[PDB]
Order: sequence, then structure tokens, then C-alpha cells
Amino acid sequence: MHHGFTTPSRAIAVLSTETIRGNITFTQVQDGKVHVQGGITGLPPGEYGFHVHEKGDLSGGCLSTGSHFNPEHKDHGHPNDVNRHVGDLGNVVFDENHYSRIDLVDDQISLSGPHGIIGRAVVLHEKADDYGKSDHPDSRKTGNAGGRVACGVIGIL
Amino acid sequence: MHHGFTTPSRAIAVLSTETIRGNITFTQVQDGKVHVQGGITGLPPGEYGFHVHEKGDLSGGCLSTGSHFNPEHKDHGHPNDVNRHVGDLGNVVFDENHYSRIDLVDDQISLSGPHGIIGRAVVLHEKADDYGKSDHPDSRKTGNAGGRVACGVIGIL
Ligand SMILES: [Cu+2]
Ligand SMILES: [Cu+2]
Ligand SMILES: [Cu+2]
Ligand SMILES: [Cu+2]
Ligand SMILES: [Zn+2]
Ligand SMILES: [Zn+2]
Repeated sequence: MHHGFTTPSRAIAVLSTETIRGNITFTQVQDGKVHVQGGITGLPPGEYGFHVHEKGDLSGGCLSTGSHFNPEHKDHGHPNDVNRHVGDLGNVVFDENHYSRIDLVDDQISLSGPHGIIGRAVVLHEKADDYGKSDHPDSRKTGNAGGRVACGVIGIL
Repeated sequence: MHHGFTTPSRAIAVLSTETIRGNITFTQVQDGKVHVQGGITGLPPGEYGFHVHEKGDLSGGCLSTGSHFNPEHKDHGHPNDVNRHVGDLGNVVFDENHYSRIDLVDDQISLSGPHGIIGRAVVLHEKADDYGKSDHPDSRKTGNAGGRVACGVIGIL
């Protein structure tokens, strides 16, 4: 027996480095929204750039996930900007205890269609996203979030 | 600017353990076929069970990828059997040099639709798949391929 297409209603990405452990779950909710929730330990307190990159390709570590998932051909942006990339989910915040609570809802990423992020990569950044609001010349493209301290492919949960 | 859906025409999964390194690329080819190619080092010579498991979930390591990708509700099988699971890609073979060449074409897995494996998991097994042809009582369900020495999520390449 052969079926039509089912859109997954939940996905997850797993970050594990020597220092870093995190699960980030992405759950399809009402009104074309996705509910992104997880928690990650292992960075000092502060803000770090958190994005979906285009490729679920780890053959070159985080470098192979390429650039920010951008099907709408827009500029780098704040998640609340109209001019953002689909993958531009802003900054995560590590507390004094070295633990990030992730808990947000984004109306641009999806679990299917042209904004589908299944098979794409979550990338955690070593410093903070600037929202394309600086005059570093990367700022309009990548924010300016430094290296890529961790990444994992978005899988079906 | 907003787009219709594009089906990815290439995917990859990356196996890296303390001992194991491998890339496996999955490429959409003519005639509803997928061309699976890679190479993996780090096991002695022999046959090991190589499958697509249902979930791209690594939160529980390889255990969370669940069971064999099976949307057609069939039994475990040889890739050439009609009665197989979609995820039942048989055995890989490590040479005396500890290196697996993977190079095959499978007509059941796809990169989209109900047999879409993007976001699902490649799982490498510690011993060999028996093709559901034994009388171990797992044989009809999992073949009988032992533990799960490595796994990676299928990402968009
Ligand atoms: Cu980034
Ligand atoms: Cu376009
Ligand atoms: Cu298996
Ligand atoms: Cu069914
Ligand atoms: Zn961006
Ligand atoms: Zn099977």
C-alpha cells in the first residue's frame, strides 16, 4: 500500500560538541507558525547567533551547512523584520548557569514547502548576531556572529 | 518573493564515531531511482546492516532514530525483495583495509513524497542483516543486525 504525502508535524536538531549539549525541537502549531523549544548547556553567559543554514551537510563540519536558509532572496534581519531570511532566528541567551532556554514562535520557518527546514542545519554561533544593523560588511549577510561552535541537521521527530 | 515547492535532488548523511568516519550521498537519478554512494572507514572486514530508520532523532543517540523506515507497512526484506521496507538497503561490506565502498541504486527510497528520506536517519549496524530470512524472531522486523554503531541524519546537500 502506497500513500500520499504527509507533512511531518515535528522536527528536532541535536547539538553535541566536546563542551556543548542541546536539543531543539520544532513543532508545527496553528496559524502557519512553528514553536521552537529546547535547551542547550555549555556556553558562558551571553547572547549567541542562532540560525537555520541552507544545507544539512556536515561532511565539512559546520562549514558545509553553507549560508543562511534564504529562499525569499532577502537580506539578513532580525526575526521580527520583514526583511530577514527564513533561517534568521536571532540570538540565544546563556544564563549564569551556562544554560540556554529556547522558547519561541516563528512565522517564517516551516516544516514543509519552500520554507521547509527539514534536512537543513541548525547552527549555533560563538558570538552574537547583530541583526544586519551594523556596518561590519558581513552584517547584512550573516549578521556578524563569528564562528560556528555547533550544528546539527534538522530531523523528523 | 515566495516560491512553490522544489524537491531536493541530493542528500547526504555523515557517520562519525570515535572509530568511524563515512559520508553517504543520495542522489536523485532518472526513472524514480536513487543512487547511493559513499565510503566509510573504521570497521574490520565483513558485512554490516545498513538502513534508513524512521526518525532523524539523535537525542537518544541511534536509539532515538526508532525502527526501519516503513511507510508501505511491509516486512523486513532484502533490497531486491518486493516485501521489504523502504529503509531496507541490506549490507555494507568493509574490505581488509577497513573501508566500505558504497555504490548502489535503490528504486524504493526517494528524496521526496511518502518514501522521502530527507530528515530520516542512516543507521550502520554492528553485525550483518539477515534479510528477514532467519528464524531469529527479530529477523522479520529488523533483520538481525545487532547494535547500531553509527547513525547520522539525512540532510539536504
Ligand atoms: Cu549563521
Ligand atoms: Cu527565487
Ligand atoms: Cu536497522
Ligand atoms: Cu498506511
Ligand atoms: Zn541571515
Ligand atoms: Zn527493515
